[PDB]
Amino acid sequence: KVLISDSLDPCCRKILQDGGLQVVEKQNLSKEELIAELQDCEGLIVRSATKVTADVINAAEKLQVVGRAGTGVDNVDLEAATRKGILVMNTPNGNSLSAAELTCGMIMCLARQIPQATASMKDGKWERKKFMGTELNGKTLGILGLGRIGREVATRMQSFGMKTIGYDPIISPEVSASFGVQQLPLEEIWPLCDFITVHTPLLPSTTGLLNDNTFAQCKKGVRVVNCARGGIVDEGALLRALQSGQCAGAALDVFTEEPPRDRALVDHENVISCPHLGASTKEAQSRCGEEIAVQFVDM
Amino acid sequence: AKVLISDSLDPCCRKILQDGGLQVVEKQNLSKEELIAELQDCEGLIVRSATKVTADVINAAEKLQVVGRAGTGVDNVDLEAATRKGILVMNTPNGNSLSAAELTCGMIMCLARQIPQATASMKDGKWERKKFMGTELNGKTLGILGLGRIGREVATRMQSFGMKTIGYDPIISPEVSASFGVQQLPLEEIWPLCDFITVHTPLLPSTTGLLNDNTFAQCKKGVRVVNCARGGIVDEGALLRALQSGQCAGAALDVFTEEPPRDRALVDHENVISCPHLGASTKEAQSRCGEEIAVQFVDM
Ligand SMILES: NC(=O)c1ccc[n+]([C@@H]2O[C@H](COP(=O)([O-])OP(=O)(O)OC[C@H]3O[C@@H](n4cnc5c(N)ncnc54)[C@H](O)[C@@H]3O)[C@@H](O)[C@H]2O)c1
Ligand SMILES: NC(=O)c1ccc[n+]([C@@H]2O[C@H](COP(=O)([O-])OP(=O)(O)OC[C@H]3O[C@@H](n4cnc5c(N)ncnc54)[C@H](O)[C@@H]3O)[C@@H](O)[C@H]2O)c1
Repeated sequence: KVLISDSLDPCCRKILQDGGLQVVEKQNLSKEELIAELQDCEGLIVRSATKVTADVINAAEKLQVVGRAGTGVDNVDLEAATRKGILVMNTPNGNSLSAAELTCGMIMCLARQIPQATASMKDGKWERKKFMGTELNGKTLGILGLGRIGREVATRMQSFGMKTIGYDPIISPEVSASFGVQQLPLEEIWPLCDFITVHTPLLPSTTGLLNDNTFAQCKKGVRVVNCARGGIVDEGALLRALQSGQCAGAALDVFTEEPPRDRALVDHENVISCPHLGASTKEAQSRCGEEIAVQFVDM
Repeated sequence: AKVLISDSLDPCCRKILQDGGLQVVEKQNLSKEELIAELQDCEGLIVRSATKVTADVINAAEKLQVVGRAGTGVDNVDLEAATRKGILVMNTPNGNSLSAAELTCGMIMCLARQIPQATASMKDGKWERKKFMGTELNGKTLGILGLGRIGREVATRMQSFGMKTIGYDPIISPEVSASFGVQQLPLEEIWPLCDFITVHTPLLPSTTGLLNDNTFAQCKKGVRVVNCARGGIVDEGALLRALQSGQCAGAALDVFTEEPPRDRALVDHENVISCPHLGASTKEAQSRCGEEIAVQFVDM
């Protein structure tokens, strides 16, 4: 028995039922209502609106698995789940293309300053000289993290003629070569790159992966994209690089603190940003419905 | 041997001219008055967009034989007045194509994810997630009108995103277009299929208002439109009315029937993103156009 408590694609319920599970769909429930529905349930599927708090988890006696049809666990008390022996699942594949597409958009925006040009036009200005940009053809793109999103960015930007190099400690040079990315050690990467984009998880080993030492090994006027997680690019180092001109531009979808209380990066003229929109598409939201229902049916 | 450069060009342009054995004067920004005086002893003028080579100027410039534009088209040159006085006109139809294609693709992505709007919101100190829901390009259909230099480069880039690419061009066979992945159909069958449409034609009487009230009404509700070609191909009044009703969900404009535009309604619309005619505005394209036009002059 599974409860679906948020508004999901009807393609989730079907698969569950084909797997041999009983389903109940229903949203916008109160705490009390939610706990009552769960009384006979070993499975719950949410997206963002349903708040799977310690209080709900502790009152739901038969529950063994909670699925979120998104990335992260923002609306789930992961710790209370673990005290109770409940497994928490996510959908590591459903968001990949939306995030890769944003990344590529960010790259193009940094080459040509579209978002600053738009702001200028809307202020009534006509600023030709100011927004002289860069042609991507023949430029080198460094891709750090060559998993699901990394390789999708690579084949897209190869169609603009960009040379794609990268680094990933787990993906073989043979696998990367099949999507046209030549692997090298980090220290050989930095000096080659006109653009660098990051697609790694956030771990102790990736916290400040770009920092003051790595920025000094980059080409003068490098442009940087972070559509992964806040913290992979050290934010103080990035502002220093933007102040000196070592970094000519940055695009940020994510921040160490969200919303970010320090505004100096966001306010810089050469920085473009979004409020963590990498998974913010109808299509990504729906693939996630399928992805999580299918894991539950395998379970 | 004397040639004036009257607009701001890549410094490779004069260099080469000088290597050819010509004297050069770079004096961008000049009144009708100042320009005619500079030309008095010149047989060559190279412009970009700001200098207006009018019938007036041409008729006062006694010793001129050749005018070069470091761009496409001849928008700031009176070609009928040059030809009457027997003057040949030069332009650079190749140097800019990839920069224009790249901007076009940037514009498509910006419209799908509202990147310029989201940046403005962030810089206004807000965190507005809910509000910036977007569209994934994969599996969407892109209409491409004009399948020459730029149209075909746009096609191959956007095919890498999984967009289905359809289009129309009166000169390119359906066999040729199919070899770069574009399926040619009559215009009337294109309009209803498209999630995005982008134009890449010259401005001609047949392309003036190629999108208009009648064609917008045959489009899918919520179509998104890009004009990185010339102002006027998309009828501006028809566009604003399509944005107002929701028939068009979004537009991106790099060019205007008047530049800079005095009517601000399109530019001010929340679902419109725009630039000040930046399609050729990259160091590399300006360097190539500079070279392209100087080389023609040295050959003369
Ligand atoms: N912006 C958004 O809203 C959004 C949406 C989806 C995913 N993401 C994020 O984007 C990132 C990438 O996701 P993915 O699905 O491609 O992940 P993945 O797990 O498929 O691949 C990640 C890769 O990162 C590599 N990596 C780890 N440490 C590294 C290092 N030190 N140097 C180089 N590479 C290293 C791993 O070897 C792995 O191959 C994640 O942080 C994810 O949370 C963000
Ligand atoms: N900065 C900028 O924004 C920028 C820069 C360069 C060029 N441009 C413009 O973009 C446009 C295309 O440039 P190009 O080099 O790609 O031109 P091109 O000559 O290589 O191609 C133009 C194509 O449009 C086609 N065409 C003609 N009539 C048509 C119709 N009625 N419907 C559909 N297609 C039609 C022609 O058959 C031709 O193949 C031009 O208007 C050019 O001036 C803009």
